[PDB]
Amino acid sequence: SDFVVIKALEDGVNVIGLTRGADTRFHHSEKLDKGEVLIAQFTEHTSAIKVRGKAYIQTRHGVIESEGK
Amino acid sequence: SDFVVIKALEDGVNVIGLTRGADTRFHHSEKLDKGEVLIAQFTEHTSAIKVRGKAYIQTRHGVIESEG
Amino acid sequence: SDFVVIKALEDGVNVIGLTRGADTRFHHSEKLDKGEVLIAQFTEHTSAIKVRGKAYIQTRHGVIESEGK
Amino acid sequence: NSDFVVIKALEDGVNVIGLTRGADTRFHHSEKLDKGEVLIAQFTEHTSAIKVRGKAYIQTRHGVIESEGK
Amino acid sequence: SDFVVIKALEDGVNVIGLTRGADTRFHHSEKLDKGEVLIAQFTEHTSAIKVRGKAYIQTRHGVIESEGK
Amino acid sequence: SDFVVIKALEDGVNVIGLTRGADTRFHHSEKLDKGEVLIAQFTEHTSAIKVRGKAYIQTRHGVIESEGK
Amino acid sequence: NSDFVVIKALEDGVNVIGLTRGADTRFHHSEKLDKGEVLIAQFTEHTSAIKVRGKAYIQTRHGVIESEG
Amino acid sequence: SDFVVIKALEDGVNVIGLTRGADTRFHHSEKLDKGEVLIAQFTEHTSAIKVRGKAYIQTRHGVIESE
Amino acid sequence: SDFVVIKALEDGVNVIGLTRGADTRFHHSEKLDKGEVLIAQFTEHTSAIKVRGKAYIQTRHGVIESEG
Amino acid sequence: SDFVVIKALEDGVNVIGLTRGADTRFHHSEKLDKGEVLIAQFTEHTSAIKVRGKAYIQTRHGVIESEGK
Amino acid sequence: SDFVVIKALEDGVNVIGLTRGADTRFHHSEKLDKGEVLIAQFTEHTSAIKVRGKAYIQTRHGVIESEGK
Ligand SMILES: N[C@@H](Cc1c[nH]c2ccccc12)C(=O)O
Ligand SMILES: N[C@@H](Cc1c[nH]c2ccccc12)C(=O)O
Ligand SMILES: N[C@@H](Cc1c[nH]c2ccccc12)C(=O)O
Ligand SMILES: N[C@@H](Cc1c[nH]c2ccccc12)C(=O)O
Ligand SMILES: N[C@@H](Cc1c[nH]c2ccccc12)C(=O)O
Ligand SMILES: N[C@@H](Cc1c[nH]c2ccccc12)C(=O)O
Ligand SMILES: N[C@@H](Cc1c[nH]c2ccccc12)C(=O)O
Ligand SMILES: N[C@@H](Cc1c[nH]c2ccccc12)C(=O)O
Ligand SMILES: N[C@@H](Cc1c[nH]c2ccccc12)C(=O)O
Ligand SMILES: N[C@@H](Cc1c[nH]c2ccccc12)C(=O)O
Ligand SMILES: N[C@@H](Cc1c[nH]c2ccccc12)C(=O)O
Ligand SMILES: N[C@@H](Cc1c[nH]c2ccccc12)C(=O)O
Repeated sequence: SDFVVIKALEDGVNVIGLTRGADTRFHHSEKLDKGEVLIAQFTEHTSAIKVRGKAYIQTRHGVIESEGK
Repeated sequence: SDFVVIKALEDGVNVIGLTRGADTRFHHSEKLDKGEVLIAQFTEHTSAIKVRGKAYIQTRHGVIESEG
Repeated sequence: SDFVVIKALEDGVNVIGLTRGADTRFHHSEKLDKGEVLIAQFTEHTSAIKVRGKAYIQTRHGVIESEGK
Repeated sequence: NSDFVVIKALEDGVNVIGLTRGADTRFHHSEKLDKGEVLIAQFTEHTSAIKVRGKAYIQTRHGVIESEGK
Repeated sequence: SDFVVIKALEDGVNVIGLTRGADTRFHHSEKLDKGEVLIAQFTEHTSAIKVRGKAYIQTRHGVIESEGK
Repeated sequence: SDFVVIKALEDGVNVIGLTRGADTRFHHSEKLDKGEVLIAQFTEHTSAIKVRGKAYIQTRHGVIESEGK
Repeated sequence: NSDFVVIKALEDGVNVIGLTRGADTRFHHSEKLDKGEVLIAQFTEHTSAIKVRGKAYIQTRHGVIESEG
Repeated sequence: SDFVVIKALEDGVNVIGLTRGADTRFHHSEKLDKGEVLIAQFTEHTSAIKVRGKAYIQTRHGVIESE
Repeated sequence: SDFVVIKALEDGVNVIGLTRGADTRFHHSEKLDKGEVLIAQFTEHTSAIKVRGKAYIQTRHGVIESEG
Repeated sequence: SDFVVIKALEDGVNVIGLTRGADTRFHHSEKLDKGEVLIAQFTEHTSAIKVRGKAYIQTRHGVIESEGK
Repeated sequence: SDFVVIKALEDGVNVIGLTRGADTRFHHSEKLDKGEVLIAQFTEHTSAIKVRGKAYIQTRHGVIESEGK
């Protein structure tokens, strides 16, 4: 299954997993401090990921940067 | 399944999931504020995605921008 | 399954689903206003899509533009 | 899933015709397009060949081709 | 399955379906007039396709042109 | 399944299908006259194809040309 | 046949953390790398996201990324 | 399944099919005269192909010529 | 399944297999002397590989070098 | 499965098939004379192939040449 | 499965198969003299291959060369 790379460019970046299925809510929030890298798959439980905070993001479609709050 | 990357370029962008199946209605609207990124798949429940508001969007077919 | 990206270049664009199966009819018309984007799959229920109105469209085969009357 | 064709009508009354899959061949559906309208259509359980009549711009996995009307 | 694109470059082009199976014969002859485009798959019933008449043909292997007479 | 494109460069080109299975014999010869095009698959019944006569041939491995005597 | 990440520690004490697959998300394992060591780790039935903490050079299918201490 | 293209550059080229399985023998030899093309798959019955005689051959790996 | 190529650039390189499953520990350490090459898959038993010592490594993602 | 192309550059080249399974022995040696070409698959019975003698070899990984004793 | 090409650049090269499974031991050592080429798969019985001696090696990842003691 696909995965997303997220590198925190500041402290407190929040990588939020949203529930697969008929209902949509977050099920997990993973906090990243500056410089930490999370490599996360889509899964049986996670069908959408949201990033809040300043982060450098790689996906199969190229690079994208989130900008915090 | 494929996924779409949506970066909100203003506050209040809405990423709306349309229901898979014989009926078509909005089942969920994810609101993004300026700068937030959402990476969303097509799924058993979502067969079409609508973006309303200013956003930078990446799919397998390239980049496209919605305008509010 | 494949998908189409449609960006409305004017108000009142219609993205119309045609029914899969021995019967062919419109089962849904999604109305888009200027600047809105719709990313739509082929599915069990939809085996052809028709765009009416001015829109920028991306498929696996590249870009194409529909023009309104 | 299956391949699809993009058809952009370059004049009014373009006619996209779906031919029956199976041992017999006849049209089962005719979808008329006005100028500027786009139809994106798959091959399916019911449609194993597609004919285009009228002036249109067509994209497939093999590239671009243009039909020209009678 | 794969498919062939055939554009008739004169009237009365024949796109002919040969039967899949232990026996080989024509099961259908589609007649195309000048300018008409046919996009045709290999199928359960059709394992070979013959083009007679002047036509521009695209397959996965590139372009080829039939010539009538 | 793969397919071969064959364009007859003279009259009476023969595209011959050889039987899939423990035995190897000709099961069908398709005659092409100059300018006709045959697009033929490998199948449940056909596991090798022989061309005799002058013809332009395209496969996944590129172009080749048969020559008659 | 899953995807994998390559992690080369650029300083002592780098942590490569596996997060559990499923409805529950927690760290299940932390592999400590010292400077110069390389770990090549797959996504698995038990690991659906990987966090890197500490200075490291990382390779995925999406290209290179660096974690910062 | 993959296939090989063989164009005979002289008369009497032999394309030979070797048996798949625990045993290896020739089950079929197809004779090609000059200019004839044979496009042949690997199969349930044929797991190796031998070309004897001068021929132009194309595979997924490129061109090669027998002598 | 993917595989890694490891060429020992000094004696005593260790290519270590980590156990697939809920639990994680090293189950094997293959020792390589200078100039030897090991080509190793991921497998039912091995879901992560650690290289310790100076080595030239090739994967589907390109080259990387471990250092002593 | 994949296959290897072997062209003998001298007489008496040997293409040897090693047995798939817990045991490893030669089960078949195909002798090639100069100029002959053998296109051989990996199979249920053959999991490794050894070439002895001067030959030009093509695989999916490129060209290699074996050199006679 | 993937395979490795090994060309011995000196006499006495050893291509060693390591056992697939919870235990890891050498099950077979194929000895190659100078110029011989071995093309070997990963298999049900072999999940890791070791090359000892001077040899030119091709894999899907490119060329690598082993150097003898
Ligand atoms: N629960 C929703 C989550 C989701 C995925 N993609 C989306 C796109 C838009 C809105 C919601 C979603 C689903 O699995 O379908
Ligand atoms: N319920 C529809 C939603 C949809 C997907 N793609 C479409 C294209 C046009 C109209 C509606 C749709 C379906 O699953 O088929
Ligand atoms: N109901 C038709 C719809 C359709 C798909 N592609 C077409 C092409 C031409 C005409 C109709 C169609 C079917 O599923 O086959
Ligand atoms: N009924 C025919 C339609 C068709 C598909 N491709 C063709 C090519 C030639 C002629 C007819 C066909 C079939 O399903 O086989
Ligand atoms: N009935 C034959 C038709 C055919 C397909 N490919 C061919 C090549 C040569 C001759 C005939 C054929 C078959 O299905 O096998
Ligand atoms: N009956 C043979 C036909 C064949 C296919 N490829 C070949 C190569 C050589 C000789 C014969 C063949 C088979 O199905 O296996
Ligand atoms: N337990 C979560 C772990 C996870 C994977 N990707 C994520 C993205 C965001 C948050 C959590 C996750 C799951 O398997 O789905
Ligand atoms: N009967 C042998 C034929 C064979 C295929 N590839 C080979 C390579 C070497 C020697 C023999 C073979 C097999 O199916 O395995
Ligand atoms: N036992 C773990 C080993 C592992 C694989 N990838 C990892 C990433 C991080 C930590 C541990 C691992 C597993 O199979 O899931
Ligand atoms: N019988 C061994 C043959 C083999 C394949 N690849 C190898 C690599 C090294 C040594 C032996 C082999 C196997 O099937 O596993
Ligand atoms: N018996 C081990 C062999 C192995 C494959 N890859 C490895 C990497 C490291 C150590 C051992 C291995 C296995 O099948 O898993
Ligand atoms: N010999 C090893 C690995 C092993 C072999 N057979 C096993 C069966 C089950 C668990 C582990 C093993 C050990 O005892 O750990």
